[PDB]
Amino acid sequence: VNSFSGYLKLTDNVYIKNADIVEEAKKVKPTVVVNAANVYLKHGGGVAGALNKATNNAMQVESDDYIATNGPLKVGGSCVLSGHNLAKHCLHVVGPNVNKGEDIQLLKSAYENFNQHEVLLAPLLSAGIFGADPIHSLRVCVDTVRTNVYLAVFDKNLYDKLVSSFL
Repeated sequence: VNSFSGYLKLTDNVYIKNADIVEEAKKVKPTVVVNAANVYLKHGGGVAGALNKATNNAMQVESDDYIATNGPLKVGGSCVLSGHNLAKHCLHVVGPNVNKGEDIQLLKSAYENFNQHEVLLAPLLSAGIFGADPIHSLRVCVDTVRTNVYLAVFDKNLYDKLVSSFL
């Protein structure tokens, strides 16, 4: 049993809800929240900008020190950092950004990072300002992630479309 409430069950392991991932993290304090990161961990906008704002910029401070030490992530890669006031840990995952011309096949590699964590609160990778089709992102998620993933979809319209169209 876990703390996640109000989710629709899509599969054995994948759950979805219309929710603001920031407000959901603040309520649940999950072990892992996933950030929709870029390779530079520059948390300017989208999910990353919202998560970072909710930490009062402490996520960005920690991320800048990580990059200074380790250099940029790979597209499809991840790192584990603090979850600050939102979660125990934040898994920063880099999905391909279609608005930069990155290979959408890298979306499966991105979701494979989730399999290193038994339970996660996450957004749909490469959705929103990363430019991918969220219906495709949900299909890759279901077909790739084997651990228990609770997906937060900010937009009610999109949430209803993802559910209605789910095979």
